[PDB]
Amino acid sequence: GEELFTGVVPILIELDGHVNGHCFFVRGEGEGDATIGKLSLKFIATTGKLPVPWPTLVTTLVQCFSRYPDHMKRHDFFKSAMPEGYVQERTIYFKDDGTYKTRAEVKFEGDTLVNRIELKGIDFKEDGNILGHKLEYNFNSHKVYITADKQNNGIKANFTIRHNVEDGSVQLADHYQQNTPIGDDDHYLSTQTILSHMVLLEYVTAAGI
Ligand SMILES: [Cu+2]
Repeated sequence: GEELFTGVVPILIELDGHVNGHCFFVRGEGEGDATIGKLSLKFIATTGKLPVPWPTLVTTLVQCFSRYPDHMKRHDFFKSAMPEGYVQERTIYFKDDGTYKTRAEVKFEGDTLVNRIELKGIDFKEDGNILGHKLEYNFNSHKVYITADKQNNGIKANFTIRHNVEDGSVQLADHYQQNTPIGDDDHYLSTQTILSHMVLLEYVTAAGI
């Protein structure tokens, strides 16, 4: 489980998406430190111009790289599922706006960690905040309230994300998440993200006990 996360671990992220007739593929490459809670990644859209702003995809684009304190070692589901891996299912509602439905798989493939993702965008208003590209190239710090799930031997997590509209307004994005381990208590993750193709740096830790 945590045997594999001690030290630097390379990452490969793939994502296929369909949003209002526009399809796109995004590849991500980099590394991650779970002992520190770091994530340095460089995402590239292989279909040219993305029909959707990058910051909306950040949320869906690997929660086993989040830092764990030594008193929450026994609450890190993500690392325990490894190397067998878990499925990352999520639906995302943009208030007064369109919805994502996603499914993804996180596994170890060799010495590198691999995350392939499926994405489907529905009911998005054109010239909106999403299809109009009216969201700023930034991402704030959020709480990710994780809850245990004995019905599916896995994890659920609810949270909503404030995207910053260029008018000074705020676009909300509700997240319902489910995670199920392939094979065989209420805490939360505080995150922090900087947008700098697309480059990212993140620091995420576990708190609430
Ligand atoms: Cu499709």
